[PDB]
Amino acid sequence: PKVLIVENSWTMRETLRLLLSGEFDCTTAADGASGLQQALAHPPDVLISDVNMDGMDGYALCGHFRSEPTLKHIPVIFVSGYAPADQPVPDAYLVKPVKPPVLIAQLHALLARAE
Repeated sequence: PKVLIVENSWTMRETLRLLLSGEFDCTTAADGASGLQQALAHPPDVLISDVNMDGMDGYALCGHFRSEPTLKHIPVIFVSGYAPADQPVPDAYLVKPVKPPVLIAQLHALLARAE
């Protein structure tokens, strides 16, 4: 399964990528804008994103995903330090520090549901 990881911290971005590389094909991006570009080009099976970012925030990124016919179906997982009907919402939300095993299980559940 292709997992797209959007996160401002390079050390954190690198951590998830390596930890998930076992059973997932991970793509990595430093911000929403970059993440969205890569997604449109090759839609991932699931998105992992931070919420409070430097530029575009998690919900706006999710918002773009929900609006793009090509990514609308992609389940989204929010990973943040912090815990309306017309606005976008993630399919799952994990609060840092994230326990690797929990994250993995979440990915599989979401990936299975979307399918």
